[PDB]
Amino acid sequence: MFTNVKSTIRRVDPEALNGRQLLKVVYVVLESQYQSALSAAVRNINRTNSSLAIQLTGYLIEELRDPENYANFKHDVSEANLFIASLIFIEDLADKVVEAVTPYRDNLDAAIVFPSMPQVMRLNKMGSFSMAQLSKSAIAQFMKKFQDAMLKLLRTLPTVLKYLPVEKAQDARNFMLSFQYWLGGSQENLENFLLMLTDKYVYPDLGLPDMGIWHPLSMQMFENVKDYLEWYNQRPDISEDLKDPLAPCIGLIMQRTHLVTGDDAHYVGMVQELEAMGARVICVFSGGLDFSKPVNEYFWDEPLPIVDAVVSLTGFALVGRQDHPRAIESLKKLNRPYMCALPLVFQHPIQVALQIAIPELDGAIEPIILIALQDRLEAIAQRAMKWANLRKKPKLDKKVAITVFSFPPDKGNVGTAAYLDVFGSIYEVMKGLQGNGYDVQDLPGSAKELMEAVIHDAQAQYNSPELNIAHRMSVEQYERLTPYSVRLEENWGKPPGHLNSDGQNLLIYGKEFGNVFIGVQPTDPMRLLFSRSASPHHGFAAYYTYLNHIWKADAVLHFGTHGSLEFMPNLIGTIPNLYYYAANNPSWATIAKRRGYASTISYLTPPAENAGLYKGLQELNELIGSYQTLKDSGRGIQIVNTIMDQARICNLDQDVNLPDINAEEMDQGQRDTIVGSVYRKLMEIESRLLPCGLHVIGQPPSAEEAIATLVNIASLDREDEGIWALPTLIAESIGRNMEEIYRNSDKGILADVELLQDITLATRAAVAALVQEQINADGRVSFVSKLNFFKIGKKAPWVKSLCDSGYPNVNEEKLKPLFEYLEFCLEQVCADNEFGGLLQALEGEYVLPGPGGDPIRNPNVLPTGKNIHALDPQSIPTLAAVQSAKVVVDRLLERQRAENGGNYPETIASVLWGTDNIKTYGESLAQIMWMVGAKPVPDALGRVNKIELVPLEELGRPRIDVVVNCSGVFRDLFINQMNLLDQAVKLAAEADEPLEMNFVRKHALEQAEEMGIGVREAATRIFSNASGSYSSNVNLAVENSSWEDESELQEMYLKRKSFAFNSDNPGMMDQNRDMFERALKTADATFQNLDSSEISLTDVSHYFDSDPTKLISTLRDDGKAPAAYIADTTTANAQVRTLSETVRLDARTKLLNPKWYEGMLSHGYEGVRELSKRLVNTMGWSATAGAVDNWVYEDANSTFIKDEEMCKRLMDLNPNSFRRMVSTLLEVNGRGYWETSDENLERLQELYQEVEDRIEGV
Repeated sequence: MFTNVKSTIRRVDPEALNGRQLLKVVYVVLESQYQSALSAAVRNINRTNSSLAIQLTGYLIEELRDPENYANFKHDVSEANLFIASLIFIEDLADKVVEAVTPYRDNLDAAIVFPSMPQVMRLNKMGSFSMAQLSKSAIAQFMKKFQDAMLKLLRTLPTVLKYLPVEKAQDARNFMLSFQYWLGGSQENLENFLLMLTDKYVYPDLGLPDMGIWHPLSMQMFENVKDYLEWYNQRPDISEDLKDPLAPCIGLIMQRTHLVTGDDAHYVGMVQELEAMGARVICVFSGGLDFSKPVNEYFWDEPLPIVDAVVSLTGFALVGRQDHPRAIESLKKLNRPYMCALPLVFQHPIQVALQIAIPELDGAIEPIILIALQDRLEAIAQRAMKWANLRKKPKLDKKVAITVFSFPPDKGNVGTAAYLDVFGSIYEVMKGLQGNGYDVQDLPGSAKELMEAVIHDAQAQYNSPELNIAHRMSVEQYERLTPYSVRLEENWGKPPGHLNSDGQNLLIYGKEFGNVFIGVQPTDPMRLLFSRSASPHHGFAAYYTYLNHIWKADAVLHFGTHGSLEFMPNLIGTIPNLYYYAANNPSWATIAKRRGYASTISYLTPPAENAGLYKGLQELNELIGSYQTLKDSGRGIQIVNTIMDQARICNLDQDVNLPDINAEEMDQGQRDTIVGSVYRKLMEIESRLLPCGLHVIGQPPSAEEAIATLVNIASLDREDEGIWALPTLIAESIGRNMEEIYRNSDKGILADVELLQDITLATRAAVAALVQEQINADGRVSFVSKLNFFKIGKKAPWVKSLCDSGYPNVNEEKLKPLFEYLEFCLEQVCADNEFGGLLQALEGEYVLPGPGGDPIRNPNVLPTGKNIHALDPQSIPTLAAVQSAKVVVDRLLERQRAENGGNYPETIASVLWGTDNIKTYGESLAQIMWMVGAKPVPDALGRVNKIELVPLEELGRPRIDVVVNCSGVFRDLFINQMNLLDQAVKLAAEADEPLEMNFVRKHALEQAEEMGIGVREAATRIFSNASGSYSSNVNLAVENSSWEDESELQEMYLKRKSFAFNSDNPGMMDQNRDMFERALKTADATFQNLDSSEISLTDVSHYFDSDPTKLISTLRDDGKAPAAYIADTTTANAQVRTLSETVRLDARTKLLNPKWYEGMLSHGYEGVRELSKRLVNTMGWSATAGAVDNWVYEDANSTFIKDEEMCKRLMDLNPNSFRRMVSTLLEVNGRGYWETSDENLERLQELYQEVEDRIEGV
């Protein structure tokens, strides 16, 4: 009394309730300090707060003995919103308090009991959270047995959050906050305590530092690191291991909002998990959108990073308009692994797609692949820790697993156009690692010797090829270290199964070379299955079990040669998952990043050469050469017959109209045109720029090897760099337009076919002159393009070349910035960063991010060795892409009309890929918008999120109906654009326009009647796979020859690609095969966009897998197969070729091109793999389209089988890939796609039997 101020008042009421809501609070307590603090808080809210007033009644527990006080207590409890109890340790009264409150536990918005006897504690209720949902017994028995007790229970609550759902966790966090306020005991602590409980559990429908450091267990935010670390080390609740500066430290980035809000549950649990694993945590926040500020201020201290890795939990970019250049600058200075987890993960398909894109431009790694927090929190924590372990662990101790897919290469699996010498690359990597201070033992003498170590007798010289066995896993070891193994059993029986098995154990295939391990994963018809839970075989798990738990890899390196786990509907583990992915493949790289926890260092594809002319095609060019001389002679007639006879022998009659009319019977005009047509088709072949070989990682191209790439870079207008194509500038100089020269060349007007070839040669010469000068300056000058040649009365060597080519008066002001750009590109093509990129990932550093794409169309794809990203899926299509889409559509329709009575088609069936739409900023996507006469509409910021019909006035022709077959990859990246596409089709169907100007409405009306639905539901045209599915599986079927008739292929297409996107209900993608078949039934044409010359029709299986050409012929009433087109925008001269034209162009520039196949076979074993790929993909095209001329299979047999020298070379080089070549030819004959001599078939059936023996035994 004399030493502690007690109060006589037990009850506080507002003096005037006014308009305000009344909160009723009852308290039972022992401390007169907590009584008086609570009263003063209630008093202060009443006198100020203008929408809330509080009533407070309580008794010091001793007073509840009186029946006078207890009867009032019960009544007050009955009417009360909030019950509060603290330090209740009396048998008799505790029970009275339980009896009083127990009835109203439903009533009470919340009941908060602080350290008391266990009976009272069980009253605790705050939404979902009670004492039932705890480390329950841990505190329950300690509670039975001060300032300590309050702290013990407070330190527990963060540990509990992970085992709860997010809603039930935040209730637990609200309890924890309310406990922190109480221990505080300040009048403003207890004010906020009441205003918090009132705002979240009583009246939710009422009111309510720029950056710094936060910890759940600190009441105040830290404005500097010293203060924070000072506090961290004074923490008694943590091990000494955390305070040690050598401890792993992990930086978290979050938004202030969530701290201000108190909606921070998942952040608390993230902090708790990392600290539970012995990681020191620095959580930074910002009210702004520039998070580079807290990063630059709080993750440093001459100054050094004090963070081992960073996990962003904001869902945003680092900076911001969003600023990726400054974000990258900040993340590169720091030089640590930058990880990202969207808020959406904790807290629908359009949202995750729009958001996950943005951190990827910052070089984010995604420890969450796309019920309690535990699995997500453990995932981020473990994966963040293993990135730090890479940082800490010394080089000589670090273990690096390198995994290889499909060796020996037999079943296509699902090969990308990787253009990789896999063992060439591993060997270089391994040398790099040894020569850098990693512990590599027994490094082989060459790549061949390395392949030999891993695959015994790969070439079947002395024994059958036999994969090396690095370990034999017993069932005992598998089942113990593979807890999820039991789940696999459904599809593969008990371990070990029939794959990677010796019957007793599971086989891990690979070879240890010290701290580097080369492991191969080469992949049940001996077991009858009944379900749809497609799981990986025991062997496939066993491999990942070995790497993670037995050999204990610190990191794993993959190659993007095949689609493994990322395309299947946490076998990876927690260790860093590194990928060498081709720069030219951002879409698959994106899938790996999102489905595979991939960090994706980019590599360059072999420097492309012009495909050139050979044998018959070269003879034809020589004849055409003489034509101008033999005209001036006067004998310019009999040559045109020789030219036509040779064209016909080259099978170019299928590509140019070659009538059976002797040259005598033509005029000079329509003889020139015959020649001109043939010429531009040979120049199409000659000039096709493509890789003729494989890349070895860390082996870049010579300045000379780069000229052909530099030529095609020089041959595009670039508005965004203020530079024109060299061809453009050459034409302008002779008062011409390249658009006209290209169009007159497509017609075959010889003068312009020659002028095009002349401008090409001048362009090739001028770029070659820049490279030579750069070479024979040999470092002496910075940039030969910046040199001031006018000042010494000289012409630049490329202005000279132009003059010698016959083109003076080329605008030299416009040549200056162009040739400055070309030299900068040459530097990036020739840069050597790929292996450096890997060293940085393994040193636990930040790999520079950059754009995947086409290096020719977007040179920013260079240099390689970066962590490649797609792009913001709201940044496409651009105005340039929309404008460029109209030209291709006008050209497609022009050609469909010309070959069908002058009549527009009513429906075009099109495929949409992510890859080409990344590379072109939405060209093929904008082609489909323009078909129905829609345009994308970008908002002020420049996000394409809206779409509108264009008037028929603007369209110049009827709206064409469309069936849009979106790849699973397109859906995963660009579902936002599928949403726009569906909107546009349905606007079209609804448009008050005549049916003959609007084929979308025409079909929809007819279909609405037939099906008994509205015009809008009937105009369903946008399809893909079911969620988390990919391809029609027609690729698998062709690659495994596991099909009898074409109808099997057609069926699985109709089963798998009939999932309809709906803009009116996007979260639903319901199968709708009825609508699918009805739309396809109306299709007059099929259409795809060529990604690139290196990812063309024969280079991959994905194009034929999605081809509906024959399927349509089945579905139509007339049975009429549709015209099939392939757009090619890869050069400034966009062609819309037929499918058959493109397949021929491929066969002539690749499979049957000696430059191509000699180029590939110069790498040996892996060369043969490239040859069989094209033959197999060519077969697919026979099965889906029958677009393969018989001569392609004849010439293939002629070149590789009938030539006995080549035939022996291939079978010795690579028996597995050769058996595949021999299989394919027999199959295409056996299925009616290839007619050939009985001799030819006997030679094959014998060779098949030969190599069968080499690979299998006899």
